[PDB]
Amino acid sequence: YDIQAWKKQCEELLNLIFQCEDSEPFRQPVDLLEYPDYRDIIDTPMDFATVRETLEAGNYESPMELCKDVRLIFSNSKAYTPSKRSRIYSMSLRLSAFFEEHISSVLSDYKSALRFHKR
Ligand SMILES: CN1Cc2ccccc2NC1=O
Repeated sequence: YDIQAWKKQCEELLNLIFQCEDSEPFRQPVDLLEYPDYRDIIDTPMDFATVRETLEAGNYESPMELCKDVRLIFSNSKAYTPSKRSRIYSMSLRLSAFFEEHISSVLSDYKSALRFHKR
């Protein structure tokens, strides 16, 4: 029932994401010189370095807020892809499946801890 445990669990999951080859396109903000129409399509850019910096600054209150920003990385990739068969988008689908498999217990434990605090 530790209300604070989610933070270190999210730091460890971000470390695993950075080691995976499938994160390479998503580690830093999308390069606008490479993709000059990116901001005509994508209203709110997001990347894993931004997520980690937000966490380490103490600017997430819950793992739900971190989970919203990570899902935005994947939805932006889907909106920018010319094909569902693209390389970068296919890396995004494997990395999304890995993320969802590991964040499920972080969310469940946090929400259980809050309910116990309010019992
Ligand atoms: C082919 N692309 C290009 C791309 C650039 C930046 C972010 C996401 C994507 N998605 C794609 O599938």
